[PDB]
Amino acid sequence: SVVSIPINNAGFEDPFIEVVDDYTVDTPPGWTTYNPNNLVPEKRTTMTSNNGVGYVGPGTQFYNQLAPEGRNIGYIYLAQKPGSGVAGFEQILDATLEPDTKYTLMVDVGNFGGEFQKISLAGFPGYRVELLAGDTVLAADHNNLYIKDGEFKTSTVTFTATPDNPYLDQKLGIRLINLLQGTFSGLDFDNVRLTVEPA
Amino acid sequence: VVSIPINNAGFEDPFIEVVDDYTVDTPPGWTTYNPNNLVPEKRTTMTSNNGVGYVGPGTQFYNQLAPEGRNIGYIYLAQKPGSGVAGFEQILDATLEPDTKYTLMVDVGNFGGEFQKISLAGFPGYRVELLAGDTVLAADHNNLYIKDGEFKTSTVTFTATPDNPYLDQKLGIRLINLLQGTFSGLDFDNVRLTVEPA
Ligand SMILES: [Ca+2]
Ligand SMILES: [Ca+2]
Ligand SMILES: [Ca+2]
Ligand SMILES: [Ca+2]
Ligand SMILES: [Ca+2]
Ligand SMILES: [Ca+2]
Ligand SMILES: [Ca+2]
Ligand SMILES: [Ca+2]
Ligand SMILES: [Ca+2]
Ligand SMILES: [Ca+2]
Repeated sequence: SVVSIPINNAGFEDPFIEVVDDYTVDTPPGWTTYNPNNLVPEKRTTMTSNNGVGYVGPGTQFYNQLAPEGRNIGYIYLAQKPGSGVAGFEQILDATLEPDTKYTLMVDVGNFGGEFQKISLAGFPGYRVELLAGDTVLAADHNNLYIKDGEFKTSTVTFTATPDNPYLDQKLGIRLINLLQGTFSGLDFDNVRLTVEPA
Repeated sequence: VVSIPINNAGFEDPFIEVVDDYTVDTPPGWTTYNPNNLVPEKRTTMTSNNGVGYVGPGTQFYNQLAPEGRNIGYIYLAQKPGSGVAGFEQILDATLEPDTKYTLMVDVGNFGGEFQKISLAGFPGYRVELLAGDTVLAADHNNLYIKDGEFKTSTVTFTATPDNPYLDQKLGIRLINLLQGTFSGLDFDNVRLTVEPA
C-alpha cells in the first residue's frame, strides 16, 4: 500500500546551489544522460549541448516564477539544429512493473525565457516524458502541453499493467526528453513523481 | 468548433452489410503505416492485416456499438510482442499554421470476447500521432487503459509558434498498434481534428 515509488534526486535539488541562475554542466546526480543520437558530447564546452541543474531564485533572468519544487530545476540544452535527434535524462528505478496497478508519472516541464547576454531564449524544442519497463516505453506524453517562455506546466503520464502484460517484473524507468523540434532549445524539468494505485 | 477535413474519418467506407464482417484491405483514404514491415506485401487471412468492420446488434467482440456510424477501423498483428509497430496513416491537405491550437481526438478500442474457442483478451497498446511532414508534433503513447470490448477517447493537442521549423508542411495523423501485448487486435474510430487560434 505504498503510494509513491522512490526516485533519486527527483526534484534536482542535489547539488545545492547558492547563486541565482547558477547552473551545473554535468549530468544531475542520480540520473544518467539519455543520448541515443550522441548529441551530448563527452567533452562539454561552454558552447556544446549540455545538461545539469540550476537554481531558480528571486531575481532570475529566465522565468516568470520560482522553481515548481524546492530551489532547483534540471535542464537540457541542445546545440544542434532541429531534427538532429533527441537527448535528455534517464533513471532506472529499483521498483519493478507489477500487475493490477495504475501508474501515474507527473513531471513539471519548463520553457527557458528572457535573454542571456542580450540573446533571446524565446521558442521551445518540445518534450517527451516516458515511463519504461526494461527497454520498453509503456506510456509517454509526447509534447502535448504548450508552454510559454518563462513558464512551467505539469505533464501527466498514466499506465495500467494487467496480469497478462509481457513486461511484468522488469525494472521501471523514467526518461525526460528534449525533442529538439525548435529553438531556443533550452528545456527544464522538475518535481518527478511516480505514484501507484490499484487498477 | 472548426473541423479540418479528413477522408473516411470514421471508417464508414466501405459499407459492410453483415455484423462482425471485417475487411482485410487498407481502408479507403488511409495508408498502412508499416515501419517494421510487419504487414506483408502478400496478405492472407492469417497474416497481419488491417481493414474495417461493422459493429451492430449481435456483435461478439464489443460491449457497445461503434463510437460513430456502423464501422470501426482495426489493425491486427500476427508477430510476437516487441516485434515493432504498424497502423494507419493519413496525410491531410491542410498544412501546419503558426499560432494555432490543434486538437486531435480519436476513439481507441480493444477487441473483446472470443472467436471460436480462442480468447481475444489482452491489449497491444496504442499510439495516436499528429504530424507535420515526417515530424511527430505531439502524440498520446498508450496513456488510456481500455478494457476488453470497450472504447475510450484519446485527445492530442499541439500549438505551433511562428518560429516552428515545420510550418507549411502537410498535417498527418497516425493510428498505431504498439504490439506490446496480445491479443494484438486494436480498433480506431471517429477521427476528429479541430483548429482554433492560440
Ligand atoms: Ca526542484
Ligand atoms: Ca555554473
Ligand atoms: Ca563529460
Ligand atoms: Ca524558450
Ligand atoms: Ca504554469
Ligand atoms: Ca465509424
Ligand atoms: Ca470479411
Ligand atoms: Ca482484447
Ligand atoms: Ca512519410
Ligand atoms: Ca468507453
